[PDB]
Amino acid sequence: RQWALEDFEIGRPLGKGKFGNVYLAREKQSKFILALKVLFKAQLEKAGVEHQLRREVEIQSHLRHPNILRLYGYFHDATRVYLILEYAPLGTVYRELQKLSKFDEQRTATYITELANALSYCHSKRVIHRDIKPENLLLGSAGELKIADFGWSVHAGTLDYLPPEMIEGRMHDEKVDLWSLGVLCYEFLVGKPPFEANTYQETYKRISRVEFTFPDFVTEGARDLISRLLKHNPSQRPMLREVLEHPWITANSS
Ligand SMILES: Cc1nn(C)cc1-c1nc2ncc(Cl)c(-c3cnn(Cc4cccc(C(=O)N(C)C)c4)c3)c2[nH]1
Repeated sequence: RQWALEDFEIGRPLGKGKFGNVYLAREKQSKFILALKVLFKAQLEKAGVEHQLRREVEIQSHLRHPNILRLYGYFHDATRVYLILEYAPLGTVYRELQKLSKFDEQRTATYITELANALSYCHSKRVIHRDIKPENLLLGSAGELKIADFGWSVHAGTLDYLPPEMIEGRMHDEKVDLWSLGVLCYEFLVGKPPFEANTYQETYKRISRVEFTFPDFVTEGARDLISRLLKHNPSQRPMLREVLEHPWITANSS
């Protein structure tokens, strides 16, 4: 059922990027609180990523999971294109990560579990999120994890979370999310991605050679899970099912 900008009351700016802007909004007749992401058609055409917005809508609208930010629908003004998303009251994991510096093993493995379930769901529907970052992770009213962005998501730039196979241009499958999950787990425990550098060029070879080191405070149980996930060879990477069954995850999930 088609919408309009006159059906909403726009509020606080939730986040701000170059693509567009995200605001808090409320539907006038139902008083429903939702996030209203605004996209401008002029840099949507200039970047020629009409596919992704079409794929973000097409994929995220039918995907339905407690750990996936729901897409309610969309519409477009004469000028810009407006997206109607679920509102996540407790904000991003990103800022939650820069305020706490790092996460403890319980909060970490809990996030990994919530992500695995959401990924085990997505994968069994032949969907690859590929772009798993903390900036795409939001928090629900109970503090649960919610995957948000699908603006690079398909069926089978910024490098820090991208696997060797993807950055070198090779054909990539649903195993690229297993790499991202490992990179994410690491960053949750340390506060910084395993392969971060000061240059795109250096980072590229950190990923390709798989060169990461553990600080001393990282437990052996975690070092094992991350090492299994960050294997250069996509076939050596565990299934999401054995990740859930991992001793460290099990002894430290909620
Ligand atoms: C933030 C925030 N604080 N509080 C109390 C609630 C929110 C919040 N609820 C949200 N619900 C849905 C969405 Cl799509 C968003 C949202 C908007 N931009 N973004 C992307 C983004 C990426 C990187 C940084 C930021 C940002 O502005 N901060 C402050 C972390 C944002 C996500 C949501 N953001």
